[PDB]
Amino acid sequence: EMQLTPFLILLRKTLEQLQEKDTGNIFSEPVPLSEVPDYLDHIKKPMDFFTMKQNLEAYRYLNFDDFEEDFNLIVSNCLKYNAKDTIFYRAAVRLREQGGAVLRQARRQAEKM
Ligand SMILES: c1ccc(-c2ccncc2)cc1
Repeated sequence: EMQLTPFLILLRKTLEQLQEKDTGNIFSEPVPLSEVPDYLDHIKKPMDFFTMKQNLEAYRYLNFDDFEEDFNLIVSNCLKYNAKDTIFYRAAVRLREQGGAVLRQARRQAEKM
């Protein structure tokens, strides 16, 4: 129960803050199946920040949970596909940690709306 426009502005800013935590930009775009042809064998719903931006603008995020669910998919897909001893797996752990703080603050701002 709030205005749509300020909420989407908040999600756009939050998405930007999450992208800033991904300093290697390993989650900015979909995982390239050209270089990872087996990626879809067990990853049933790939996700990335560019796709999240498309979903945001397509009005697919009308509450904080749905936005946060796709961010969590970025993290969980990466933990699932990659071995624990890789840079990619550790990057997903770090994103989960740093992104979670971004999300908790942004959700507190949405709840004031
Ligand atoms: C090249 C680029 C990205 C990746 C990748 C990134 C994150 N999760 C799985 C694969 C692998 C090879």
